Amino acid sequence: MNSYPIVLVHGFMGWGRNEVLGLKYWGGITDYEQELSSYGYTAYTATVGPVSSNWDRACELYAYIKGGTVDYGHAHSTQKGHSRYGRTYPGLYPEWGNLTTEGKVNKIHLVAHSMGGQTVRTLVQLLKEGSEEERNTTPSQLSSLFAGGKSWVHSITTIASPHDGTTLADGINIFGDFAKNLVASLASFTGAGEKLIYDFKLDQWGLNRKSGESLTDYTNRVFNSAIWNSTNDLANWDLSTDGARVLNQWVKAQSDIYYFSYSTCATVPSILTSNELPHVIYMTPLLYPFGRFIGSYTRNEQGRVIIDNSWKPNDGVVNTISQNGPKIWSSDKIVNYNGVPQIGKWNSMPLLDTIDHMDACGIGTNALTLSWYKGLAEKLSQLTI
Ligand SMILES: [Zn+2]
Repeated sequence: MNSYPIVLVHGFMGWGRNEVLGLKYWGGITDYEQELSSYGYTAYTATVGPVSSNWDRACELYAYIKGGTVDYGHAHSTQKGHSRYGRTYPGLYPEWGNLTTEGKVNKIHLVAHSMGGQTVRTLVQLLKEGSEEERNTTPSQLSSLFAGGKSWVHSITTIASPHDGTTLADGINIFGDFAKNLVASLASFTGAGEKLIYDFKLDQWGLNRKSGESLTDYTNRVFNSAIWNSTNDLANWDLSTDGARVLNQWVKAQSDIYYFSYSTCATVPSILTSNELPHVIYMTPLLYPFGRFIGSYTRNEQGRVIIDNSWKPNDGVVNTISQNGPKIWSSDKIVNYNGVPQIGKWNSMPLLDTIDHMDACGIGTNALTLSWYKGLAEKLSQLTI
């Protein structure tokens, strides 16, 4: 069968287990990761920059899993204006990619939500073929990620992911409004207020919280920065229809990886339940204005992705049409899941209807259950070598 562990990868504005006390990104007030492990399905939780680029998140992901210090790359860092080196991690799974005594390879299943879907596609692209750019120009001490030849991932499951981007990020200004409100929403919903533990992890830009700085001031200083308009190396570019398109050109479906994609769609009500993330201004559900914005945004400009009525359905954060797999500037094959997993292609699962964006990772009035994720892990462990 299969005994590869599961590594969970949060999306846009996602947070790690040591942050936002009282609310797990994966499961809300249930710890899905630990429950899955208690059922015998080993699961780990990776943490990456809630608003960094996919390239940056992919590098953080490699280090977070394998172990070591984050290397954004010699070439990439310089071209974008980074710190080349990031944080250092013990590693969730140090033996990742090794061989057993019997010479089998230690692979993992990547399960990703939202932007994480893009991130892990990027990770496997770097695993398999590294970066020719980095291998050429690097003095010494190059990051192992960029070598290539590493087949360490067995499957990729993406949930509510913007494989063709989101019109939420095309609106530019509403991207920052969404970010600010999500933090504000978390602080209210947990009761943490200004003492909420949340970090944007932008130290490679020098944008780390100062001492004695309030969460609110820290948040505003981050998204009022000039960086957002000057670089194309942040989430706001990669989440757009324009940037995702670009990513799609060079991040391709690998041959030896099973791909599963789940799609979400919802109309968010205006009435607020105590069971969901609130909008701190409107006293509606958090996703209410964003769902309406996306559902009414169209665009017919030359040179950009044409955005028509088929783009209006969404889950409050991501257009539904964008989630079955990368289509735009992509050659990835997308297939309807028949019951037999087809390797090398995207197995597009039946639509998760009336599931909004936060529902999908376990938070909300229609949250995917612990039992649902148990079902997913079972499926992933039934995949043959
Ligand atoms: Zn970068």
